[PDB]
Amino acid sequence: GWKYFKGNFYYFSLIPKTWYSAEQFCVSRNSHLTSVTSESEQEFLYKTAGGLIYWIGLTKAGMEGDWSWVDDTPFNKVQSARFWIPGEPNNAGNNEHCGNIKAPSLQAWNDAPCDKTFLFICKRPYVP
Ligand SMILES: CO[C@H]1O[C@H](CO)[C@@H](O)[C@H](O)[C@H]1NC(C)=O
Ligand SMILES: [Ca+2]
Repeated sequence: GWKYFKGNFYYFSLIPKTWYSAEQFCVSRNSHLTSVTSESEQEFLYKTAGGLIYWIGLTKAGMEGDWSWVDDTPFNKVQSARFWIPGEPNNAGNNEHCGNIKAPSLQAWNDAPCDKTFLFICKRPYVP
């Protein structure tokens, strides 16, 4: 059921999980919760999500609580500013340390509690 886009395969889950149980599921399938590194990848993802919320690989790291990607893609704060929903990350209830795709827009991301269950998206490299 994996979808192909620019050198990577993507799995849009049918069952919801917490952010970490989701990441574990991806890791069991030789993948990670997806990073997003271009406007065209953001577009591919939110369009495919069809208006439902999906965990992606956004999570906090370091003392300062900077956002990071679980697949170890360096997080580019400047290049990613345009990808959040206006007002996000707002850190609601001071407990929103993971990120999902929420709005069908280039401005798509929301921070939500890691322990909430959502559908999720895995990303796996194609290696010829
Ligand atoms: C009202 O709470 C929700 O909406 C806000 C934005 O208004 C979001 O910032 C907030 O993360 C989200 N909460 C959950 C649980 O997803
Ligand atoms: Ca939020």
